[PDB]
Amino acid sequence: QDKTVNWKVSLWVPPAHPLVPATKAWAEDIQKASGGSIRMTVFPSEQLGKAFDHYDMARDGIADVTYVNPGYQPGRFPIVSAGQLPFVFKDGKKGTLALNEWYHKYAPTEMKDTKLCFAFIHDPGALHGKKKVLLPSDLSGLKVRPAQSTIGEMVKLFGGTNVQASAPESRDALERGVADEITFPWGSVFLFGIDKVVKYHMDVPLYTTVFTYNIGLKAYNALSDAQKKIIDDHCTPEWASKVTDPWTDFEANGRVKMKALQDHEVYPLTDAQLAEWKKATKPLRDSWAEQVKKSGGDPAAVESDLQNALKKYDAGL
Ligand SMILES: O=C(O)Cc1ccc(O)cc1
Repeated sequence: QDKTVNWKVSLWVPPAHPLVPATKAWAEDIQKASGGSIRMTVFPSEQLGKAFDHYDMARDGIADVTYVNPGYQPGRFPIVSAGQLPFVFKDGKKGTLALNEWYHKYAPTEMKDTKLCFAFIHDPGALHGKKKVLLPSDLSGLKVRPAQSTIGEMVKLFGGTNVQASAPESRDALERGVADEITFPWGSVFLFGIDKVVKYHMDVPLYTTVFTYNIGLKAYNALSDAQKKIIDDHCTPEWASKVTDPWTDFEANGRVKMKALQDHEVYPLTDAQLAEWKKATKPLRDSWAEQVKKSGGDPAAVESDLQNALKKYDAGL
């Protein structure tokens, strides 16, 4: 038998979040593959550290595996931020596979101080809140809790202000009144109790959040070659889908559930209103491209690679 391995996996979502049982099942299959030599415990609810610090927790050995939202740290990961632009993805499952295939090309530039396991997205989210927002300018003067740095840029472009908060901190920000509006996926509105705090919901696949699962290099490099192979075999597109597809399904189910509640107003946009949003969100691409160039990348090449992946997987809106 190999030297026994005991890993800690850190998440910043609660136990009822679909990623938690799915990640336990991933760990269980690794234990089965390794004949017991690799064991893990999954720590939800920020027990091991705050949401925003999860990349550094993997980098620095606080946890062996972490769930990361790169977009909680503005400017840190300019390439992966291409997936954060409004109106990119139509579907969580195919979008996860497209993002993962594309980003594995660039993760060695941008995430070289961890091992990237896989990248993924959520089912496209929506704008939820206390006001019936139809056009970009309706965010002017509103306080918005953005999902990631690109949505934060969008809020400022439209004359709102941001409320920086992680998913588990968002209900409290809305309840205290410091946020009027939130970009969130639909099932998570229920999971975090936000359905009791906001009643308006714009029925548009506005954006998604990009995520990574990151493994510490010291943790990985302490494995035997047989153990490394088992981890690598659990970091493939197959496993990106197995871990994240239940989350996609949960979030899409949330939208259908919300649309049946008589105390909520889930409203469509007109073609004219949606075009103002598509047209109005376009400047975010130049901001993205400038950040990539400043960090030493070629945004035209990075963007064409992502567009090719979207087309391959039929993942693009
Ligand atoms: O909007 C975010 O903060 C990202 C996110 C939202 C809901 C969720 O369940 C997980 C992450």
